[PDB]
Amino acid sequence: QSMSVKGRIYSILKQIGSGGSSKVFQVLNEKKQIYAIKYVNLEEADNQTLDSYRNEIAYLNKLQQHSDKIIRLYDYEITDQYIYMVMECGNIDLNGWLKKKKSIDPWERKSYWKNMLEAVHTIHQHGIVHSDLKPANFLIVDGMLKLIDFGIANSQVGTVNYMPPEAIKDISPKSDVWSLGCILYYMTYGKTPFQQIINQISKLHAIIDPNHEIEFPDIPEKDLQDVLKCCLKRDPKQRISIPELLAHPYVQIQ
Ligand SMILES: COc1cc(OC2CCN(C)CC2)ccc1Nc1ncc2c(n1)n(C1CCCC1)c(=O)n2C
Repeated sequence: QSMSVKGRIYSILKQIGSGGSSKVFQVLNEKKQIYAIKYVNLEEADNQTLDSYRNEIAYLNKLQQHSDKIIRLYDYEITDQYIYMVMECGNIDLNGWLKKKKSIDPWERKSYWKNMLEAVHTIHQHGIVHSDLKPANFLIVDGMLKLIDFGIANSQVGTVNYMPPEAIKDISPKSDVWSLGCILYYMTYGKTPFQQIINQISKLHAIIDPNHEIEFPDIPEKDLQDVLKCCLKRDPKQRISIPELLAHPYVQIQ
């Protein structure tokens, strides 16, 4: 098993993940360094899908310099047939890590929250709203959480547990605040705010219904409780912004 990206030879070790036209592999370069290669098959992609892919690459290549909480893209090879992307290899995705770990450390949680705010803050600064944030979008690379994608290109497929109420009616940087809040709620209470509701139509109804009060059990971290209360406001106008979350005592205290 082997492959070439811009003349540089990579030895395939394992297949990290799979998609529709996409395949992610854990590779090794000529200098025995470990990387992640994303392979995209364009042999079925239409011109709208191709441009969504070119856009996502350009943005990932641009926001590279702006924040270290954005996944490294070292090199890429684009042909009509295929896209090969030499990226940084992570240990695990946040979703996989949270599915494994029974108890999550409060210091780990703060660190992870901080990292998510910086990554999402950086994308917003360039006019990008992910609009679909889930823990699968975040990758752990040495205790550091990194944002995998920006939601531009067409791994927790079809999840409504992190969906904002405004998205269900149909979207601003505030939409990402609701999704991030759901991720933090999961790291706090062990489940997403609407995980108890199995029926998807009933679940969607609950997110958009203000008469359905979101539960906020008492925890030693009062700062943490306020963040969740501030993020999970159904009216985006009544919801806290990313620059404000970065100045919140939970992120800055101590
Ligand atoms: C080998 O290291 C990993 C293991 C891992 O856990 C997998 C969970 C599922 N099983 C079947 C295999 C291990 C998830 C991500 C990584 N690292 C990683 N490092 C870099 C990645 C990247 N993933 N991904 C996808 C996220 C989920 C699947 C692939 C990427 O798109 N890049 C750029």
